Amino acid sequence: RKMAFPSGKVEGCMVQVTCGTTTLNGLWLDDVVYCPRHVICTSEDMLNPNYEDLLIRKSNHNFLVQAGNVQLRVIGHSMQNCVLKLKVDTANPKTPKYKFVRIQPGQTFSVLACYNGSPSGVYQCAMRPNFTIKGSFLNGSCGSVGFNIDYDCVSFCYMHHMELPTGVHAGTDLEGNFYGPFVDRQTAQAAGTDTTITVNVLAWLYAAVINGDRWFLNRFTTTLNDFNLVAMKYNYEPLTQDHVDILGPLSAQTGIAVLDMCASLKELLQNGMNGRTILGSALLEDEFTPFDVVRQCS
Amino acid sequence: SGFRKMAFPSGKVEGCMVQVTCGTTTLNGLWLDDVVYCPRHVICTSEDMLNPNYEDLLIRKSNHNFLVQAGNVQLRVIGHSMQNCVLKLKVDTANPKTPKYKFVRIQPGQTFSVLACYNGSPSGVYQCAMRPNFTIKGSFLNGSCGSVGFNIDYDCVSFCYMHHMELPTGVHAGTDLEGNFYGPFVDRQTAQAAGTDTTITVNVLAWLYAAVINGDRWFLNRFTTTLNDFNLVAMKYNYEPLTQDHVDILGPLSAQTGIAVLDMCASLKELLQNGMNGRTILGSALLEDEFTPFDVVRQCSG
Ligand SMILES: *[C@H](O)[C@H](C[C@@H]1CCNC1=O)NC(=O)[C@H](CC(C)C)NC(=O)OCC1CCC(F)(F)CC1
Ligand SMILES: *[C@H](O)[C@H](C[C@@H]1CCNC1=O)NC(=O)[C@H](CC(C)C)NC(=O)OCC1CCC(F)(F)CC1
Repeated sequence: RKMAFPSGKVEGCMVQVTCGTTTLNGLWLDDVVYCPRHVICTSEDMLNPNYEDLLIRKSNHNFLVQAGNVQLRVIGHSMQNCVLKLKVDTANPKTPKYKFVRIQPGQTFSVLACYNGSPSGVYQCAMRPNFTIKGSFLNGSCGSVGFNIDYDCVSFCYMHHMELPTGVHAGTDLEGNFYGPFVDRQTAQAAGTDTTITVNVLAWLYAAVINGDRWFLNRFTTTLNDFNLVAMKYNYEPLTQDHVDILGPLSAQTGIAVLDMCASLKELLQNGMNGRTILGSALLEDEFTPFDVVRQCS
Repeated sequence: SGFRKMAFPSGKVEGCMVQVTCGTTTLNGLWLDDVVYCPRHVICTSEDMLNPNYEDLLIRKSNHNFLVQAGNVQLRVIGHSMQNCVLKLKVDTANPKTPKYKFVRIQPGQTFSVLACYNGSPSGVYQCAMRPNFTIKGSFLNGSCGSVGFNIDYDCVSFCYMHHMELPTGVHAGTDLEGNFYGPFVDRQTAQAAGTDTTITVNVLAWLYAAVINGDRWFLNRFTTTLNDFNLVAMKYNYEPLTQDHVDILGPLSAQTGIAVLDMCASLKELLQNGMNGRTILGSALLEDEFTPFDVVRQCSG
C-alpha cells in the first residue's frame, strides 16, 4: 500500500497568496510565507519574466495573504531563487519543527495538494531520475509542498511550480532551486529521458515476497555488472553497491540474496509479466523505496 | 496513468486519535466531544479471544479500569457502555480539536481514507475501497485496531470505518462507528472466510467515463441495454450488479460527457464479452475498479 505521511503538521502552515489576478498557495513558517515567485507575473510577463525587475516594482500591500478567514499583513519581501519569501507581522503558532532538504532522485515524499490555501489531498510521489514528479496537480496548486516526517520534524523537500506538456510536474526545493533543467517561464518544456528506479523496483518485489507473492522468483543468479548491462538496455537506473547494501534488511528477512532478486527482475524485463500481476499491479512499481517498504512492515 | 489514489488530508482526524488500554492490551480510540470510541475487544484477554463473552466482560469492568491517553496525558473515564462492537467511554474533557463530523455507513465500492495508527500515534494515510464482500485491502499490523476510515466533505468529517481484524487471506474487516460490522464478520479470534470478491462495476464505469473525459473513447458503441440485462451478463464475469444508487452516483459523469449510464453499460458489456483486443484504456489493458465517480471528478475537474 502506497502510504503518505500524516499531513496535519503541514496543513497548519498552508495559506493563500494573491497578487493581482494570480492566486496560489504559500507555506507559513514562523513569520515568513514561502511561495512560488511567479505569483507576481501577469499574462504579459509570463513568457520571459525579469523577476528582479518585476519584484522591485512591487509593494508589500500588493501581496494579499489569507490564512483561513484572517488576512496577514506583509511587512517585507525578498526572493531566493524561484521562491518568494513574504515577511508577515504574525508568527504561525502551528509551525512544526522543520528543516529544508533537497532530495535525491529515486527518493519519495508525500505531497499535500492545496487549492486557494486549503488542503485537498495527500499522496506519495517520487523524484524521478529526470527530476520530474508524476503528480496530480491542477490549476491553482502552485505552492503545494512535498515533505517527509522523521519523529516530530517535517523535512520540506518540494514546492510545486508547473506542469509539462506530457502531464508530469516540476518544482523546486524550499530554497527555490528547480529540480531538473526547468525554468519558471510560461513555455512548453520537455524533460530528459526518464528511467526506472531499479533499487525501488527491487524493494517492491521483496515486498511482494513478504506478502506471500513469489511467482516471479527463479533459481538463477547474476553478477551486479551483468544485471546493470541489461538494466541500462531497458532504461533502468544502474544498481550501485550502496543500493545492494540498502536492500540488506529485505534480503535477510526473505532469505533472497539481492543478486537473486536481480535475476528475477532481469527475467521480468526480458520475458514480460505475461498476464500475471504483482501486488495487484500489471506494471513494475518503482515509487517505493527500501525504507518505505520496511516502515510499512514494522 | 493520470490517476492515483489520493487520501484526504488527515489533520482533522489526527486531532481525535487517542490510545485506550485495558491491562496490557492497547489500541486506538477516537475522541469526539466528551466520548472516546474504540473496539470492544480491548477488554479481552487471550484466554477470552476465541469466543469472548463481551457482556459479562463489560459488567466486570469499571470506569477506573480504562486507561485513555492523548499522548502521555491521561483522560479520566466517567462512564462506559457498549454499542454493538464498539465501546463508548465517556470522558471528563471535551476534545477542543473535535471537527464538524458525522457517522456514515458506506456501501461497497465506496472509497475512504485510512489513518493507520499505533499507540494513538498516526503512522500513515492511504485510500481504501470497500470491496463487495465487505473487506478492505489495508496495511494493518498488530496494534492498529481502532484506526479509522473517513471522508471529508467541506469542513465535515464523515467517519465510516473502524478497524477490528484480519482475515486468513490477509484482507481486513471492521465496523462503522456505531459498531456494526461491514459484512458477516464477528470480533472473535477465529478463522472467517470472506465471500468470493467481485469487481466493482460502478467504479469501472466511472473509470470509463474518466477515459472519455480525457479523449480516450474507442470503446463507445452505438447501442444501449437495460439494467437487468446488463446485471445478468455482468454477474457471469464476476462483476457486481448495479443498484439504482450506482446509476444515480454516475449521474454527474453522465451529464459531463453526455453519455447515458445505460449506454456506457452497453460499452462495458462489449468489453467484457469481446475483451480489449490488445487495446488500452488510459494506458492500461486492465480496468480499474478502485476509483469512485467522486474520486474521478476530484482528479479530472478539481
Ligand atoms: C500554478 O498553480 C500552475 C500549476 C499548473 C497548472 C495546471 N497544472 C499545474 O501543475 N503553474 C503554472 O501555471 C506555470 C506557471 C509558469 C510561470 C511556470 N505554467 C504551467 O504550468 O504551464 C503548463 C504547461 C501546459 C502545456 C503548455 F504547452 F501549454 C505549456 C505550459
Ligand atoms: C487489532 O489491532 C488487531 C488487528 C490485526 C492484527 C494484525 N493485523 C490486523 O488487522 N485485531 C486482532 O488481533 C483481532 C482480535 C479479535 C478479537 C477480533 N484478531 C484477528 O484479527 O485475528 C486475525 C486472524 C488471522 C487468520 C487466522 F486464521 F489465523 C485467525 C485470526
